[PDB]
Amino acid sequence: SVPSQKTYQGSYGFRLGFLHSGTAKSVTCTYSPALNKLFCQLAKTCPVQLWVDSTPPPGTRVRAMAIYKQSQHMTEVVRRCPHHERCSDSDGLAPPQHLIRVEGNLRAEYLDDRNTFRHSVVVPCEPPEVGSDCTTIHYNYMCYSSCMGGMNRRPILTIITLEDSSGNLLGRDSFEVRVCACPGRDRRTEEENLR
Ligand SMILES: [Zn+2]
Repeated sequence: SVPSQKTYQGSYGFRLGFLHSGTAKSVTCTYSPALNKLFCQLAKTCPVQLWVDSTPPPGTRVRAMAIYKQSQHMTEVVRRCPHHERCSDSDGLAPPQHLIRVEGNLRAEYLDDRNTFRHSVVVPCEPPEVGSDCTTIHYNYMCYSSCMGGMNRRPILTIITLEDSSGNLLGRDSFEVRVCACPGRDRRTEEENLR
């Protein structure tokens, strides 16, 4: 009924990494370590790094799924709102109902779970380019946290799972996400509230 969100590095020492983009009002995507929360604009590139201590087997994949953060909403499938699922902004691969898309990866697969009805996007786990120490996936969130009839101001978490070729768990990490008009200002505000 509810996907696990327990951090698990697993045998390969799997964990996420985020850039340090700052909080200028112009920033389009910014991550707060103190809040473990990514703030981003609608449909803008969200670079998420994948780090491992050892190389996982050929066929390993990386899946992203969103769930509501509040327990009383956790059984509800996170999906795009009645407006955005109908705006015909398809990239040719992602179903119009899916909140999370992967940018620039023709091998991305989108799943509508036949039992839970939850949405997810999965890609092959690739090694870093020569000269790099990690691999980066570029995600896009396709609705604002405030969209009526959809997330409707409810906070969500994105769960990233490292899986084997059968879909079995190898590792897991997660972070809260707020899709908003001014990520820099909102990150500053929430960090101040926390302080
Ligand atoms: Zn929307």
